[PDB]
Amino acid sequence: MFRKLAAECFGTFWLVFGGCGSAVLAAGFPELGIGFAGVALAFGLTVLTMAFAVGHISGGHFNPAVTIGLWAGGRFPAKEVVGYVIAQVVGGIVAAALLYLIASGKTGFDAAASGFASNGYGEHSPGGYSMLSALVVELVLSAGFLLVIHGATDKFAPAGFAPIAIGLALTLIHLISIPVTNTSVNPARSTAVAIFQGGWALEQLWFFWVVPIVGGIIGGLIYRTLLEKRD
Repeated sequence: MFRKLAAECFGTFWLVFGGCGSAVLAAGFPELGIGFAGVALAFGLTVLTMAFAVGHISGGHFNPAVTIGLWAGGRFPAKEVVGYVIAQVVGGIVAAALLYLIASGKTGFDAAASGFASNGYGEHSPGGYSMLSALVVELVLSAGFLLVIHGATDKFAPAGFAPIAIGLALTLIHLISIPVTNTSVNPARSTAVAIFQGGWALEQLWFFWVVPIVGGIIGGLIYRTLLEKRD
């Protein structure tokens, strides 16, 4: 209840701080760009640690798409919905504020000002990350979270395996998804960037973001319907 809500909120702040810091840091990577590899290694470890730690501390799904899936299944906790909305809104501004602080002349200038969209190569990454490729990847990322959570929510969470399984896969996905398109990490981070970088011209991308979350809902929706069918 209150404890669970507080645990998720606390974890969100920590996750956002680490995500924003790593994101802004990557944007202003050192001239040598050597520290880039060191940061990536630390990020992966942190993600895994947070998943296991944040999991036992909250064990929350921590995802807007997941919350929606439950709603369709006839489950929509008021605390979860309220926390999700607040977390996203607050998390978005909080991340933007932190990023701006660094951009205040310190390495990690805003992508919009640099016109890097994020890090130079994004949804336009010729590495085969075009719209078609991005569409499949976006669905996989959203579906992956729902798939793991959906399953981990069925006597599939022995104790740490659930968070660890996703954590390990999450790091691997980010490791490749990063150099490919420099994917952020979650909707919260994306929202903060969209708030500022999501300029009308760039706002159009908002639709591209909707698909990812929507795609995940469709996958979870089918799973919920099937389960309800068996009853």
